[PDB]
Amino acid sequence: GKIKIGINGFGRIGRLVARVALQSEDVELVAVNDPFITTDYMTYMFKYDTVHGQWKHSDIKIKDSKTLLLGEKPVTVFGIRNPDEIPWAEAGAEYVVESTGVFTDKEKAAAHLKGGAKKVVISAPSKDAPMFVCGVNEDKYTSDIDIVSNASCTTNCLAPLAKVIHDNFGIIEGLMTTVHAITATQKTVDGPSSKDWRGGRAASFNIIPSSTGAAKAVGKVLPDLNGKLTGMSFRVPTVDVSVVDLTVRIEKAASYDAIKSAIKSASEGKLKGIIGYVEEDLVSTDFVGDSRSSIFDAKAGIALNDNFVKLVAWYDNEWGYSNRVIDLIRHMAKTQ
Amino acid sequence: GKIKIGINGFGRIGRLVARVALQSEDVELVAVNDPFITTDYMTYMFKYDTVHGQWKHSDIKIKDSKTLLLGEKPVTVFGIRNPDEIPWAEAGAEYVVESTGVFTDKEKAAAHLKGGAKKVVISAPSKDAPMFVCGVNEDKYTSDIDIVSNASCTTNCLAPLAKVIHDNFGIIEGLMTTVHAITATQKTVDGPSSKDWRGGRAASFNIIPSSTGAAKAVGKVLPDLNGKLTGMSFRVPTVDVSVVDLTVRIEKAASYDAIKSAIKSASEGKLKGIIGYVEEDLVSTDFVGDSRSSIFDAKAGIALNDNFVKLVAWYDNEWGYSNRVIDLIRHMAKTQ
Amino acid sequence: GKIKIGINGFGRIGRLVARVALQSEDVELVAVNDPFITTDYMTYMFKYDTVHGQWKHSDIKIKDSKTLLLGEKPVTVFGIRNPDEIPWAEAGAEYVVESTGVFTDKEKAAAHLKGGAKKVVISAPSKDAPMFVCGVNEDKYTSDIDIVSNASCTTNCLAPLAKVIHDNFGIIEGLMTTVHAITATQKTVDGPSSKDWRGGRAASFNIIPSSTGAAKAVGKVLPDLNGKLTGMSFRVPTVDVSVVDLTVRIEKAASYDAIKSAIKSASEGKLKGIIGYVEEDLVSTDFVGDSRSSIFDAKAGIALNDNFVKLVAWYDNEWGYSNRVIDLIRHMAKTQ
Amino acid sequence: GKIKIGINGFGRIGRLVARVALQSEDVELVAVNDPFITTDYMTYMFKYDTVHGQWKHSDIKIKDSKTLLLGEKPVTVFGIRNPDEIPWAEAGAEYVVESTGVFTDKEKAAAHLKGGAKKVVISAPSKDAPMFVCGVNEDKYTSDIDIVSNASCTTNCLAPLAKVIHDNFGIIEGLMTTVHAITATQKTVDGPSSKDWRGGRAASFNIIPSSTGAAKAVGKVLPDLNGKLTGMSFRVPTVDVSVVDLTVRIEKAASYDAIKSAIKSASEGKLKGIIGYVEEDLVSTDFVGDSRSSIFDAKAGIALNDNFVKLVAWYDNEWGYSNRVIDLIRHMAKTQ
Ligand SMILES: NC(=O)c1ccc[n+]([C@@H]2O[C@H](COP(=O)([O-])OP(=O)(O)OC[C@H]3O[C@@H](n4cnc5c(N)ncnc54)[C@H](O)[C@@H]3O)[C@@H](O)[C@H]2O)c1
Ligand SMILES: NC(=O)c1ccc[n+]([C@@H]2O[C@H](COP(=O)([O-])OP(=O)(O)OC[C@H]3O[C@@H](n4cnc5c(N)ncnc54)[C@H](O)[C@@H]3O)[C@@H](O)[C@H]2O)c1
Ligand SMILES: NC(=O)c1ccc[n+]([C@@H]2O[C@H](COP(=O)([O-])OP(=O)(O)OC[C@H]3O[C@@H](n4cnc5c(N)ncnc54)[C@H](O)[C@@H]3O)[C@@H](O)[C@H]2O)c1
Ligand SMILES: NC(=O)c1ccc[n+]([C@@H]2O[C@H](COP(=O)([O-])OP(=O)(O)OC[C@H]3O[C@@H](n4cnc5c(N)ncnc54)[C@H](O)[C@@H]3O)[C@@H](O)[C@H]2O)c1
Repeated sequence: GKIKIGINGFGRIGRLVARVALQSEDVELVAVNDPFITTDYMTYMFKYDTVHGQWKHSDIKIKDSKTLLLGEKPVTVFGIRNPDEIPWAEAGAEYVVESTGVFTDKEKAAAHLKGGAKKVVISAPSKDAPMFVCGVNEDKYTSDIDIVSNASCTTNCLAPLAKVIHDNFGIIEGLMTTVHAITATQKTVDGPSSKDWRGGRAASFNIIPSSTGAAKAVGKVLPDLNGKLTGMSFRVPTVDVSVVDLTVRIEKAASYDAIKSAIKSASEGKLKGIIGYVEEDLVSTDFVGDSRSSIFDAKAGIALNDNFVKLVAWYDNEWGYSNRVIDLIRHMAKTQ
Repeated sequence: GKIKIGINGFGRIGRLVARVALQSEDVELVAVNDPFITTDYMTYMFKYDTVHGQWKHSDIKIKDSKTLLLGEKPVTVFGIRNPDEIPWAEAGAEYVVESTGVFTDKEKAAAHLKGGAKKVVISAPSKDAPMFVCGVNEDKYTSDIDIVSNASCTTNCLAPLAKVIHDNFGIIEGLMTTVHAITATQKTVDGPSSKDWRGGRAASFNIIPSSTGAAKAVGKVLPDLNGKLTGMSFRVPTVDVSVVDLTVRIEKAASYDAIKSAIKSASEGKLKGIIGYVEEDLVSTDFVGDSRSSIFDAKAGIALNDNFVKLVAWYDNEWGYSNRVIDLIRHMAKTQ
Repeated sequence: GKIKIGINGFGRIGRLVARVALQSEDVELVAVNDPFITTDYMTYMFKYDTVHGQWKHSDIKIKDSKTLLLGEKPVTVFGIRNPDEIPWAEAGAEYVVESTGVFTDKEKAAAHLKGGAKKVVISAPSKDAPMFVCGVNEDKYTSDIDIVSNASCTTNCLAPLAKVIHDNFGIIEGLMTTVHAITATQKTVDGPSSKDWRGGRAASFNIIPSSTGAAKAVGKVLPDLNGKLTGMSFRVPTVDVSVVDLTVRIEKAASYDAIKSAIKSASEGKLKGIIGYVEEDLVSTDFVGDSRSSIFDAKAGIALNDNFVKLVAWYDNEWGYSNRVIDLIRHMAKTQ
Repeated sequence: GKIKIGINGFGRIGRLVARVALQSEDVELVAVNDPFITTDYMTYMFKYDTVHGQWKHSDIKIKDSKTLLLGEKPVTVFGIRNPDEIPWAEAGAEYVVESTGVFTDKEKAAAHLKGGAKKVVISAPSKDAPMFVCGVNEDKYTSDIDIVSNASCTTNCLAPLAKVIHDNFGIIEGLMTTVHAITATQKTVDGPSSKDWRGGRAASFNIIPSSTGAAKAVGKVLPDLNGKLTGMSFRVPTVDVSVVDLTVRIEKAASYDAIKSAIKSASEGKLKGIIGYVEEDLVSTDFVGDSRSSIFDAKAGIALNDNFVKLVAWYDNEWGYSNRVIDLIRHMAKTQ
C-alpha cells in the first residue's frame, strides 16, 4: 500500500524529490531529516520556490514540530546530525534518499540502515555505490544491493542520448560540453572555493569553466563507451535548466535526418519519459518543469558530415533528476 | 613613519582595503589572516576581481608558504581561526582591519590586542565599539580608544548626506530605502538562511527586501538626528554599487535647486572626497571605482514641495567604504 | 452572452490580456491585430513565455492565415498598420484593447471606432482619455464614454493602497519609489534611447533611475490626492514583478499594526481581488502570476512614528495589469 | 602621416573602435556619422560605458553643433541615414569603418566612396566583400581592393587558433560551439524577432541557441580548411566576453602539453597581439579589455586522446574585434 521513503537533506534536490513524492499515487514521504532547518522554516522553504512556483497541490501546516501535515497526511521531521542515529524505522521509511551531498560514500551512506532503513538511494555520483540511470542500466539492479546512486543530472541527460546514438550508429569517440545553470555550491560575489577556484567567482556575472565527470561516468553505466567520452562544463548566469552539447564521430554514416528520426523513435518508444524530442525554436525557460532526463533539440544541433555531428539536449537539472530519483526507487521496489 | 596595518578576513572588503593601502604612500600592509585562503590562493584572489579589474600596479608572487610579495614588498600571511592567536606584533601590524564579519563585538574584536595589535578597526557596525563616519564624526575619536567601528557602507552614504541637509535646512523626519547590490551573505539558489529567510532566496533572480539599522545609526554619529530617521532595503540583482533613496521633511523651506547647491558646495569644500555631486544621466556601473562615500544624483531626485523631497545618493558599497576604512586609520594615526 | 473583444498589438500586455480572456467564462477574444508578427509566428509567441509558462489550457493551431484555433474557438488575425482600417466589426469585437503603446492619445485610439468597435480600452496612461482604475474610481465611468484609459500598472498598484490609507488615516503628502522589473523599451546593451538616456544603458547590468508619472496620476482617479503625491523609479535586473515603496505622512495617528489591520480588512472586503495582503518573508518571484493589483507586504514596511510611515506593495506588473484590463471591460459592459 | 578615419554607426563597435583610434598615436578619428544620436547625446554615449569604464584618456567637449573636441582634436559629427550622402572627403576621412550592420553588402558599403572616402572596412562578415582576419590572411589584401570585411569577432577568435593547430598538427575536421554574451540585436523581454524567433526571447533570463557561420567562414580566410569546420552558438546572460569551444580531430598525434606549447609559442612569436595564452583559473570578466583576438585557456580544455581534443579560447567580443578593425586599416595603409 505505497512505497515509504524518507529524505535526508532538504535542499534543492531533497525538496523537489519531496514534491514529486507528495504528488504521486505510489510513494509516501514519511519523514525528512535536516539538523539545520527548524520545522517552521522547512514549511516555508518547501512552499515557495524561485524556480518551480508555489506548492499548491495541498496545503501545508505544522502539527507539532516533530511533525508536518501535508493535506491531512503526516510527515515526521527529524533533526538528527548522525545518519547512524536517524530512527527511519520509527517512521516506516523503507527507502532513504541521501541528498545532503556529504554521505555519497557507500559506507557513509550505509549509516541509514542502522536506523532501520532497508534501502538508500544516493542522489549524486558515488565512488563505490553502484550507479543506475533510468533508461540506461536500471535493469542491472538486483535486490541484494542496498545502497545505490542515481548518478548526476548531467549523466542522466548524456547517457540516454549517447545510448541511442551508440546503439544506432556506433560511437567511436566523443567530447561533451554542458552549458550549466548556476548551483548552490557557487558564490554570489567572488569568494573562497579552495577546491575549485573558478567556482568561487561571482556566479551570475561570469561564464565559468568547470570540470565534469558525467561523460566519464557514462562509461560506468554503459561499459561499451568506457574511455570513449569525456568533456567539460561552462557555468552561466541562469537559475535552472542546462544543456548538453555532444560532439561525436560515429562509425556508421548517418544523415542528420536519420539521427533525428532515431532519437524521435526512441522518445516515442521504450525511452518515452526519459528522452524527449523537440523541433521548435525553444530556449531554457521553456523546459522548466519538464520531467524528462534529456530533451533532444533537433534544430539546435548541426552536422559537418555523415560521421561527425554535434547534438544538443536540454535538461531541467533540478526537476528531471528529481523525478528520476523516484523513478529509480519505483524500479527497485518492483524488483524481487 | 609609515602606518603598519594587518587585515583579518581577506574578502570583498579585506582585499579592496589591501588595494587602497598598497596604492597609498602612507599606509603599509604588513600581514593578512584568513584560514579559508592559503597563501597561493591569496595571490589569485587578490589579482583577479569580477568588479574592480585586474591588479596592475605591481606584480604578485609567493615568496614562501608564509609570505606573499607585492612588487618586492613582503606581506606575511596567517591561517588562524581564533583572532587572539594571531601574532600581529611579530609582523609589526599596529592597526588591524577586522573585516571577517564575525568579530564585530568589541570583546571579540579586542582578541587582536592579545597578539600585539594596538588598534582594531571593525569594518562593520558594532554593538558596543564606538562608530565613526569620516566627514561626520571622526573627530570624536580619542586615542584612549583601541577598538572602533567604521559603521556600514550605507550609514557612510546616508550620514554625510543627512548632515548637509540638516545643517542647511533642518531635518524633521526621514525614511530611507537603499536599492542594494547583492553581497556575500546571499545565496546563488534558494538555500537556508535561518536568521533571514528572504535572504536565503536566489539572489540574482529576485528583488529581496531586508531590514537595516543603517538609517537609525545615523542618529548615533549625529545625536541631533536621534529618533528622526529609519528605513529599509531591497537587495537587487547587481554585483556592486548601491543607492540611497532618502524621503525627508525639512523645517526651512527650500527649492530643489537650493538643496542641490547646498550639496554641491559641500562636495567642493568641507566634505570633498566624502560627498560627491553629479548632474548627469548616470547608472550604477558608472560609479564603480568611485572612492566617495555618498554621490548625490541631482537629476534622479524629486521634490513634492519646498519641505518634502526625495534625495538620491549612489555609493560603490565595496570601494568607497574600503577607502573610508583607510581614512579612519589615517585619522586615528594622526590623533595626538 | 459573452463580451466579444479584440486586441491591437500582440506584446507583453496584449498576449497576457489574451490569456486572461481565453481562460475566462466571461469574455471572448474574437480577433488580434499585429503587422509585426506573422500568423504562424503569433502562435509561437503566444504559446511559450519566459515568465508565465507555456500555454497548455487549449490546443493552438493555425486554420488558414487570418485564422487561429485555440481548441475549437476561432480567433481572427489581422496585420493592419493603421488602426482606422481594422474591420473589428467583421470579427464581432465590440471592445478593443489598444495595447500598442503608440496610440494612447484619445483621438488616435478613436480610429478603432471607424472599423465598428464600440469601445476602446487603452492599456496605458493617456494624455486626455478618461482614466479609470478598478477598485478606485471605475464607478465614475458612464456609458457615453467610448474611449478610456486603464492607467499604468504602477498606478493600479499605488492608487488602491493610497485610497485605503487616505480614507482611514488621511494622506497629507507622500513620495513614491518603485523598484521595477525591466521592460521592452529597455536595451540589452548600451544603445540609443533619445528621450531617456539612462534608459538606453544595459538593462540587466545596472540599477537605472527613471521618471514616472504614476504617483501624480493618482490625483486623476482620486481628486483629494491631487498634488499630494509624486515619485520616481529604479529599473533593476529582474524579468517581471515590481514593488511600490510609499512613504507617507498621515493626518490621523496610527500604529503600524492599525495600518496593517486596515489593509487586511480591505483585502478581505470590497477590494478583495484588487488589494492583497501578506505577512510572510516573500520575494518577487513569489508574486509571478498573482492577479491582484497591489499586494501589501506587511513585514517589509516600517514606521518612524504614528504619522510617518513607509509602506511596500508588490505587483506582477505584467499579469495583475492584464487582468485589470479585462475587469474594466467587464464593468463597462455592466454599465447602463 | 596619421591615418585619417571616419566611423559610420556609433554603436558598440563604432564607439569602441573610436576609443582605440583616439588612444592610438598613428590613427586619427576625424568624423563620425549616426543620425540616431545627436552631437550632445554622442558625447554621453562615448564617455560612459557599462562594460569598458569611463573615457579618461582625454576631455570630451562640444565645439558647436558638428565638431566634438577630444583633447583638442576636432571630430566632425554627421547625422545622415543614406551612406551615399556622407561627405567624408570634407572631414578628410580616407578610411571608413562601416559599423551600422546594415550595409555589409559590397555594393551598399561602396556608397561611402561617392562621398570621397577611398577605403571601406566593414565591421562584419559580408556575403561578397573580401574578408580578412589579422594574423591569418590580411597579407592577401591588395591595394586595388577598396571595400573589405573584417569578418566577425567569432571568426577572428576561431581562425588564429585554427591556423596554429592546423599548421602544427593538421586539422582533419572540427565542430565549434561559442558560449556568447548578449548583443544589441537581442531583447530585454520576449519580443518580436521575425528572422530569429529564439533571439526574440528575454536575453538575460535564457540560454538561447543560435546559428552562426563563423566557423564555416574560417574556410574563406584559410582555404585549406574549407568545409572542415562548422558549428553553432549559445547566447547566455553576460554583458560582454565570449568563448570558443573547438572540438577537433587532428592528424599528428600530440599530447595536450605539446598543443599548449604550440599555442604559447605562437602567442610569443608571429601571432603576438593576436593569440594570447593563459594558464590560470580565469573567468569571463577577467578578459574584459583584452585586445587579443583569441586567448587560449590551457586549463579549461580537455583531451580524450592524442588525436581528439577540445580547445578553449576566450575573446572580448567587443574590444578584441574593435582593435582588429584598426589593425586591418593599419595594414591597408602600409600596403598602399
Ligand atoms: N540541479 C541540481 O541542483 C542537482 C542536479 C543533480 C544532482 N544534484 C545533487 O543533489 C545535491 C545538491 O542539492 P543542492 O541544490 O543541489 O540542494 P540544496 O538545494 O543545495 O540542498 C540544500 C539542503 O541540504 C541540507 N543539509 C546540509 N547538511 C545536511 C545534513 N548533515 N543533514 C541533513 N540535511 C543537510 C541543507 O540544510 C539544505 O536544506 C548534490 O550533491 C548533487 O549531487 C543536484
Ligand atoms: N559591500 C560590502 O560587501 C560591504 C560594505 C560595507 C561593509 N561591509 C562589511 O564587511 C563585512 C565584510 O565582508 P565581505 O568583506 O563583504 O564579505 P566576505 O567577502 O564574505 O568577507 C570574506 C572573508 O572573511 C574571511 N574569514 C571568515 N572567517 C574568518 C576568520 N575566523 N578569520 C579570518 N578570516 C575569516 C573569509 O575566509 C573570507 O575570505 C561585514 O561584516 C560587513 O558588515 C561590507
Ligand atoms: N509591465 C508592462 O510591460 C506594462 C504594465 C502596465 C502597462 N503596460 C502598457 O502596455 C504597453 C506596453 O506593452 P509592452 O511590453 O509593455 O508590450 P510589448 O511587449 O512592448 O508589446 C509589443 C507589441 O506591440 C506591437 N505593435 C507595435 N505597433 C503596432 C501597431 N501599429 N499595430 C499593432 N501592433 C503593434 C509590436 O509588434 C509588439 O508585438 C504600454 O503602452 C503600457 O502603457 C505595460
Ligand atoms: N561584440 C559585438 O557586438 C560585435 C563583435 C564583432 C563584430 N560585430 C558586428 O558589427 C555590428 C557591430 O554592431 P554594434 O554591436 O557595434 O552596434 P550597436 O551596438 O547595435 O551599433 C549601433 C549603431 O549603429 C548605428 N546605426 C544604425 N543605422 C545607421 C545608419 N543608417 N547610419 C549610421 N549609423 C547607424 C545605430 O544608431 C547604433 O548606434 C554587427 O553588424 C556585427 O556583425 C559586433
